[PDB]
Amino acid sequence: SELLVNTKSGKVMGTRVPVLSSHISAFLGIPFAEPPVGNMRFRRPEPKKPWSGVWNASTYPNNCQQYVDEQFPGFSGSEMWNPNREMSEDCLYLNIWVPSPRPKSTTVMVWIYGGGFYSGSSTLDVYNGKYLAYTEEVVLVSLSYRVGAFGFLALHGSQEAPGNVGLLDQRMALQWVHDNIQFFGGDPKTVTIFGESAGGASVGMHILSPGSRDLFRRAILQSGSPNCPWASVSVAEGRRRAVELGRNLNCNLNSDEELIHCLREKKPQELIDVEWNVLPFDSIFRFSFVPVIDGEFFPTSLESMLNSGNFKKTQILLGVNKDEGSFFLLYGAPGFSKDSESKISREDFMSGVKLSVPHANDLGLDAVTLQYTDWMDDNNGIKNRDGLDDIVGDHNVICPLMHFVNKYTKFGNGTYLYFFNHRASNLVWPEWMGVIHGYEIEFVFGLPLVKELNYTAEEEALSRRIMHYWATFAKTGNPNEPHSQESKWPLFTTKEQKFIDLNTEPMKVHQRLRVQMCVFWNQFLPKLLNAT
Amino acid sequence: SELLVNTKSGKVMGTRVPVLSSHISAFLGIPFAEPPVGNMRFRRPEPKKPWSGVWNASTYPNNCQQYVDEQFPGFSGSEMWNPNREMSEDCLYLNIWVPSPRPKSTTVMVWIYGGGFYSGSSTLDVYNGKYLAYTEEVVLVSLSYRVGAFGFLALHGSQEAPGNVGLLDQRMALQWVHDNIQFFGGDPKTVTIFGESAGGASVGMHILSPGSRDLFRRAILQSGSPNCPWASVSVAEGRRRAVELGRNLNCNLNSDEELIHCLREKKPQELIDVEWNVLPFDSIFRFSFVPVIDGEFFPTSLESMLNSGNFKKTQILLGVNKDEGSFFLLYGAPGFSKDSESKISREDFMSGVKLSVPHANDLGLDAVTLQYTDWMDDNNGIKNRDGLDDIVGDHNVICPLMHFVNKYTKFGNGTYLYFFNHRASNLVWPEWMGVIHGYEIEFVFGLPLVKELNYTAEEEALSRRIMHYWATFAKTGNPNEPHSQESKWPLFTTKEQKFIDLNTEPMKVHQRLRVQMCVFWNQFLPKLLNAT
Repeated sequence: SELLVNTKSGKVMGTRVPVLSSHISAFLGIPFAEPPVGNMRFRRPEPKKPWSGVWNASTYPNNCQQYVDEQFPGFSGSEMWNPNREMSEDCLYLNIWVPSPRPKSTTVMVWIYGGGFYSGSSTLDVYNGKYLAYTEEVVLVSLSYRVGAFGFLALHGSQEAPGNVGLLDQRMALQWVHDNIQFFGGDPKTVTIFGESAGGASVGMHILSPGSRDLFRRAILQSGSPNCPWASVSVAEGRRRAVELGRNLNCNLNSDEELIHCLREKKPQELIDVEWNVLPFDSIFRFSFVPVIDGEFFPTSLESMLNSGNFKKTQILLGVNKDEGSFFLLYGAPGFSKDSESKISREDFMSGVKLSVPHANDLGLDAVTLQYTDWMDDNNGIKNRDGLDDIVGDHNVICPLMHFVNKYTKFGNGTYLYFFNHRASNLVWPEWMGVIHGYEIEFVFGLPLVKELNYTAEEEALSRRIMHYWATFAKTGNPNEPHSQESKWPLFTTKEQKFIDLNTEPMKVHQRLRVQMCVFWNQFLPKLLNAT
Repeated sequence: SELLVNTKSGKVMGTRVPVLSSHISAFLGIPFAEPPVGNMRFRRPEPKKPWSGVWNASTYPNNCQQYVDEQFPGFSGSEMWNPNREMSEDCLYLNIWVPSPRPKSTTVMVWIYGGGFYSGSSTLDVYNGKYLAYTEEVVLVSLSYRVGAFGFLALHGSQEAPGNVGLLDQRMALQWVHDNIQFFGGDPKTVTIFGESAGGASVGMHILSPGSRDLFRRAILQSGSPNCPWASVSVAEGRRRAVELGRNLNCNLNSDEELIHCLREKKPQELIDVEWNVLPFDSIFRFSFVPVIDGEFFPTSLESMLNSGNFKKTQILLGVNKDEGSFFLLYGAPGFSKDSESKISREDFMSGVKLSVPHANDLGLDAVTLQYTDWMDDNNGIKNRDGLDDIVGDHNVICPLMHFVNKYTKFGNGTYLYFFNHRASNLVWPEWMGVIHGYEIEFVFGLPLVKELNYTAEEEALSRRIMHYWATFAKTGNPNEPHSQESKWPLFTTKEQKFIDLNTEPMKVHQRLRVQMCVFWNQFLPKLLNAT
């Protein structure tokens, strides 16, 4: 039977699903690790024990325990990102969409969801792999991993909460794909991992971490890189936040054992209710429990790894969205509102700058303000709004990714860069937010191909192009069709630094994506803060 | 006799001179102080002793002892600024151009020449007051003052070389105009002092210094202000340079008396030959002996005087030239040449930046470089050239003058600002130099009205407009004709900050003259250098 598969962990029973008036197979909720509950909380994941009988993989699994956004009850715009299944600590499962008839040895794509390392689910509607698996004929896999304190509590030096266990979760899911995808028709020597936001940062971390390098062939990073100021902390800051977490729940703090044990007796929602109280500064775009430079998963500091070429050399395709920051300003900066043009005063502008660059002294805050202010029109509400929007995106997503791509390209075997600047016609968020963080995802998964979702004809065409780029790159290491007649996505080189825009207009090639600012955020400011 | 005048110092005999096919009276070389020679060198000036008989004032006086530019032998471009008379320490004289028939009580204009406080003469062809006195019917006076070590050697604490004696020279010339101009037809209660470069800086210093405030009514400042980074030094740096001067001439350095005496036995050219060896840094646009904040001429620091409103309140008219820096780059920065387009490499660019901001640490040099570089075209030879040109002008002339005008306007009784951006059609300097430092002078003195000099018709028209503005402002405190139909030069206010361009095109009003950079040079950089 096409829906029955015999893996090294036991038999699995999938289900048939309709897609664009056709059908493909889907194996939902396959376990890849033992449930990380009770004594296992905060602990490294263990391989799932083989099982007899047939595993029913016809329905989505639960979502990991996480913080749930309630800033806009009912609003589809924000609820489409919330967990759509019962949350549970028993969350380590993966999903597979296989073409029909079943392939013999085709290209594999493993998706890693984003969510600031504090949220995310593989089961969201925007992550339905059926459209992509169907249209491009690839085996699509979406894994899951623990988030928040459950996957990133770090008390370096102990084995009960070593840290980075959330990344080990992803690595284990990849280990399973490596050992079993052949039974689903996938080629294990041709797996491409791709993700967005924290997922894009995760993908870059597997490229850097020695223990993950051999588990995949290529990588796609969307709006996120391993060296983002929010994606990781020192073992010291990790320890500091873990303890403060314990202090908010009145736990015995005399020893790691004392603290960990107390945290293991707590109900999931009890740790989530106080999770945001441990941040060191009043800030925007910063999260409590994230990966930590421990000397294990990451041998040394990330910057020295990037300079010494200490990372997997292969091809990578990555890019960013035009307005990466508007989302975090809406939820956390004074002056912004979902229902207004949000014109910002000088007052709120400088107030927002303090929230965006939390680790900066006054001299630094002044440097940023000078770099993003037009003194010929300093009280222009729309210029201060977009200025604040650029700052948040540049510092948190764009400038950090450009530093990675430039460091990587010096040792890699091929880089392809894009700038996504098309605002979907059906977006429910206000206009001032522009091309929002995470909204290029829907084009990657092909949602525009389904009429009932209401996209335009040009938006459907754009989705097929992107899907064909991502898929063609996954298979060959180049997003372009060998002998095509279409426009060529030029390769990004240390010298030219070419990149393309991704929208519904005739492709255009550009150079040096936001260099002026990237030099400010990657060369000048760091130096300023270190001297002063 | 129209050419005979009886002043409080004695009788004076002038000469008749032709101008634009007419005639006016000229009294050249009238003494206003005793010759500052021998024991008087470096000493404060003394009033000239009255004389019997008639003083022959029909020929120009000598020029003060000074450094002479020989970088381009024969080249009119640079020699038109060199002394055109025998140099001598006996140099304190003034020149007066009086309309014919002699006025009864008309507006007076006293010109103070520029030259970095190390050069200058009242007798240059470009400073011939006859055209202006004739065309606008005003009494025109040009004074002289000691420059270089002769007028600025400063050994605070002693009375033999107190410092600022060069400024006291100007003040004395003004004292004479105040006590005697009435006998030449001038109104002593309506004297306007105006100058360019160091002369513009001098004018601003008389506005600040308590002892000079009552000697004039209004002031015009061209391309120079009292707070320019090159116009003054601390008593300590003054003392340091005076001593180093003595060390270059092998003088006994055990005491001020020892040093001063040794410097007084030296021939003029001996001090001039080593004058440039005392600068503290390898630099561009910096001079050895300049005014010093001594607590006498200047009560306190200049910045505190400007903030407390401690200065003469009146009307002022001032502005700058488009390309104030090209002249100092030509003579002192690697890469620039009089006979080439001078395209600058990245190498020379950063090299020039080090020479332009001599007192800056590496962090500061990097701030400037980032502020003036276009990272999308960083190896563009023409962009690095103009970038270096803007830096020198902004830091040395434009940003400092904007700080003054903004501080002054808060307490003054009327400010008028201009931006001169017309390059004369007969300039002998290369094109890359643009609207050069000091070339607005020729329009102020009316040289374009004389056919044989070869200006265009629009350039002659521009000269009459400027002459009428300067003269109409000198008489009324407003450059505009009461009920004219022409375009109005709007008043500069703290709020709007309006200013006009000065060229051969239909007047246009603008706002916030180079604010972006002025905020960098007046607010950010100072702060950066002080924190680091």
